Amino acid sequence: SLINARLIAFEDQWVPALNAPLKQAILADSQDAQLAAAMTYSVLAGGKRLRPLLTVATMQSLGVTFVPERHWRPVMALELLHTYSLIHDDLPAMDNDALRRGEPTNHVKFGAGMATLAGDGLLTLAFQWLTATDLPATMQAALVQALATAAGPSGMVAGQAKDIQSEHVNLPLSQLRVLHKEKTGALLHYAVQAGLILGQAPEAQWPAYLQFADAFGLAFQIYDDILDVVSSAKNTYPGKLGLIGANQALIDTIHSGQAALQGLPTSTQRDDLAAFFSYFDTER
Amino acid sequence: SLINARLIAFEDQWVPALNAPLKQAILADSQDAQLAAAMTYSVLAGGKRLRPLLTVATMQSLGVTFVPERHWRPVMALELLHTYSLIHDDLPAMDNDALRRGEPTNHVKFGAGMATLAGDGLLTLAFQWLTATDLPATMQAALVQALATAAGPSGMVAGQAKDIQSEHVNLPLSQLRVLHKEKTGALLHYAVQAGLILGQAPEAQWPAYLQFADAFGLAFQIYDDILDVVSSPAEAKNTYPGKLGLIGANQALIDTIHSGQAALQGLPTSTQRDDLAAFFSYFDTERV
Amino acid sequence: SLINARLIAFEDQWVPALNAPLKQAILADSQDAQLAAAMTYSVLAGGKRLRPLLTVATMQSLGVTFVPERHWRPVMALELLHTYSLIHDDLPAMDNDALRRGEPTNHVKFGAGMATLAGDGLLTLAFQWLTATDLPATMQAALVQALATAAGPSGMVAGQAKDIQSEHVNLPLSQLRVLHKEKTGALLHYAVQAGLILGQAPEAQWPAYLQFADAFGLAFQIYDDILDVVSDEAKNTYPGKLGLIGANQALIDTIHSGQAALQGLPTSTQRDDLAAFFSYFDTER
Amino acid sequence: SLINARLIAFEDQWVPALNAPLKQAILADSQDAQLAAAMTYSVLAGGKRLRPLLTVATMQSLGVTFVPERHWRPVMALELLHTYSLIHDDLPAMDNDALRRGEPTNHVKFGAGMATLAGDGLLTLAFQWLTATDLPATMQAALVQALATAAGPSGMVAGQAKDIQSEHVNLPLSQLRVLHKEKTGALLHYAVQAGLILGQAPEAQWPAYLQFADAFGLAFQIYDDILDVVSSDEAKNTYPGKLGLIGANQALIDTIHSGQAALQGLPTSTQRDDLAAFFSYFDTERVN
Repeated sequence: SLINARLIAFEDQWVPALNAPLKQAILADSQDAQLAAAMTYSVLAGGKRLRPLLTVATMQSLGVTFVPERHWRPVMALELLHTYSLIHDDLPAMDNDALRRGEPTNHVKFGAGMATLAGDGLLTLAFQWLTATDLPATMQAALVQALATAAGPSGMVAGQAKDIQSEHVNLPLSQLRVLHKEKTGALLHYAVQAGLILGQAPEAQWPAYLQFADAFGLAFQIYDDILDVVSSAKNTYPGKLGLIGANQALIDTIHSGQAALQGLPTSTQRDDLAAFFSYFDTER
Repeated sequence: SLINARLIAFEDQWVPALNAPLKQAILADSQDAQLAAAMTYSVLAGGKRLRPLLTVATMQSLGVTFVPERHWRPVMALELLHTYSLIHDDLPAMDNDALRRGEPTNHVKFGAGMATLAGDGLLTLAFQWLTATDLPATMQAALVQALATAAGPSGMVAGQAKDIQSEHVNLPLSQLRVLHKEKTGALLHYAVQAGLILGQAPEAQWPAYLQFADAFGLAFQIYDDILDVVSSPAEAKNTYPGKLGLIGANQALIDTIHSGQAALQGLPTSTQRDDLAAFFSYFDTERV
Repeated sequence: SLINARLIAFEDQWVPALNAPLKQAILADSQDAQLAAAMTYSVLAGGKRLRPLLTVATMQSLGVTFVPERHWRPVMALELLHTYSLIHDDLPAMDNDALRRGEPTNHVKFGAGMATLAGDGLLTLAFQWLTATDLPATMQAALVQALATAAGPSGMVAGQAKDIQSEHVNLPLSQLRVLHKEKTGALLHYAVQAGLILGQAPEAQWPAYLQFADAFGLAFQIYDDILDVVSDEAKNTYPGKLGLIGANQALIDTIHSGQAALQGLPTSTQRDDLAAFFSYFDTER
Repeated sequence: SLINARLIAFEDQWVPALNAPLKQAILADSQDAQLAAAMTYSVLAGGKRLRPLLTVATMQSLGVTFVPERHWRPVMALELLHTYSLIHDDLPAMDNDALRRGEPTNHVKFGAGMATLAGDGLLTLAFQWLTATDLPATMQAALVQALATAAGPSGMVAGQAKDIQSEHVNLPLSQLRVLHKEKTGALLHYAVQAGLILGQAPEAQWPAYLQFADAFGLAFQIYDDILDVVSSDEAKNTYPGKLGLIGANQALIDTIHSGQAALQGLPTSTQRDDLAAFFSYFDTERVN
């Protein structure tokens, strides 16, 4: 309740702040009207911004103030890349979804060709945004290297590739873990890592922050699997463990993430990031 | 063919050297066998490597030696990205091509889903490669900013978007110029720009090199347009011959080549700059 | 999972056999055609028969085989009563639902007047069915007393009354627990108790079976709450009071208490028979 | 006709004795305060208690003494059930009556939701009360079977269903008889039958007592119809609506005599004279 209140208050302040410059920035950085419209359509489709929120919360836990002119573009680059991944997932060549959050998918509204390009434009634009501001070049290059590693053919795209190939194969849990670590864990790992980079986290604290990020990313996926199964499915936690076992796995993972945060030296740090586990106390 | 002795020697030295590490590098940087197979299929499909060759020629022309462990990944990032653009161009959602250079396109071999992912993987890996070696961080960030600007929604992707929207439209030449400058011009501009970054070109030399690069990118497209009309494989309304006629298209090519050579003549003469100038000999102005 | 397969097999064998005589029996016991049609419509509306299945499982775990001529009407009396509750719940005067199971509710098809009467008819018929066969009268009277107590103004109806009174109120969890024990717990407690009566359970074993029944009924409600929330109303639910994580922790803890209760039974066959019912929560629905 | 002094004496003894424990018993057996308030309001609305009076009169006519701790709950279960039927009858879904005895109905007072539940509560509680005391289980089971058969979808509920179905239909008398026998006849039959069960009446006496019970149930309905017409659409579906007031009164007179004749099959006693006197509730000069 009180830890829940803290997260909801953080989202209430930051989500509108993060969203506000989006339409203007995407348009500024585009030279085709329709492409800008397609990219903006999907970015502004009411996402919770969990990933850049984790980055901001990490920065704040380290005592580093968010300066909009320096940090907004690099922090939101992650959200552009996350959006591109949804646009491509929905494509006729991929999941072939007509709706998402009860609203037409990008290719329904713009055609599959323009949708593919809108995803390509956002992926590319993410890297321009990482390197667009007055940040030390060391920080800029570290963010680029971390994001590309998370998002690329050893991370997110590898996860998506494994998902396509596993559509008709019941995977064992061990392989499903690797798939999830790539497909969804990597960007959540990066979201916290991006805060460590921008906030210049003391080296000794990196493992605790990243253990937390890994547990949170795992929890996120178990939770997503449970919601998907309950709302309506074999390559899912409930598919492998049953619904009770999947909830136990979610609870255990939450606890392991909370234990990781005890490794941090101050209670204010511990409390700052611990509030994110209350994300799983509500629904979507 | 007008390809001269300098260009062929440069190509003979560089193409095998640029190609040799590719398969192993893509495999090392991948965590899925099929994805890695799909990316590698399209990367190793006999591309002439024009863009990274230009970056190397630019570097040499600045007196800076190519060091594989420092420069190979960053120089070849551009080739990964160029490859992704061909993969996505060929998709059923885009140009729907079954063949490229008489061999099956990526989606034909791997399916449209895997092809889409292969392109996404290559585009992302290009940014990993730019930042993968022990170059100064200022230089790494400059490359990333330049490549993202050249390839994204103000550059290559904007060009492709305009291309989709122009399928059944007869564009005025003024508008075709903007489409070309985005679609093919931007990456060829970047190719030389990356050489200026890696070679730490003095600021006073940037205008001549980039005027050269812009003329080169334009000549590339006009020559491609001419080839589209004068040659048969192993509608054309939005091409230079479509707008100007074949003779007019060839005159535009010849003028553009000369403009590029004149730009380079603004820099001191050297054998390395002669090598860079010899890139114009790719364009046979006697086919028309 | 073998435990999951064991429950599914039980359901696959027993649900069609329990369902088969319903249409004819209700018609035989009615003297109005439209009433008979309204009552049968709701009873035949695809329920999983959880409550009579628990009665059958309980009685047979005690060594008493289900005999259709003796046991079918008294066992299915619980289902008629469960159906009445759904019908009245759906009424315009109550929740006002146009749909259930992706199908029109009784009042949409028959009108709110006939739907109210169909509920009244099913509640009354349940008591006729308890006493309609040749079971020993001691058993008949015990079933009646247990069912009336479970369903009445200290049981299910009291739970429904609390539910109406709590529409726009944030109940403390302690009051929600009472509401649940009444509205859904009591009939699930009865489902097992009816099995004890029909199965002539030794007195020493009543506490373990009824502790199981109480745990199962509580788990059932927490699970139903989770499903509802995941698929102002939401505040008076376990996820509303504890968060979704706390509600799932409570479901797991309650399952474990229920399994622990069963460990007090003297044979593995009894233990295993009833433990399979916790597999109900391992799947979605 | 005059009320018999026997009946006055009987009602004066028994009505307050039957009423006295009601409020405390309903409260004891409930676990929600408003529900308990809703049920008790309707039960204590001043009813004549005709049905449980008949049960007690039947019991005394068999030489069996009413003991409150053994008989009160089972006898009054019938009154609970009768009350539920009035509550549900007055509902918006049903007759939509806002008044009964010139004062608030349950739904007007508590809301249609809580009124519906108070009816459900009283119906269920009736079965708890039949089985709540130290009577032989054979006797308890027989009462439950008889009550549920009288009250359910072949009895009272079937009659209520036919009634709401007959709202704007001019029924023939032959069909009106069926509706009556279900809607009001069945509980009045059961009222005497419960006395036969509780009093362990020998089997040879059942026909005379149940013929009396059926005539009594019929006379009750004819008289209620007469009362409806003689003081202040639906008045169409009444005895005087079908037969006129004289014809209805002839039906009443003949039915009273039929019931008295039925009892005359049994040995004469003061207690049977008390039971027979129940017909003097019906004033055969009310039409005049």
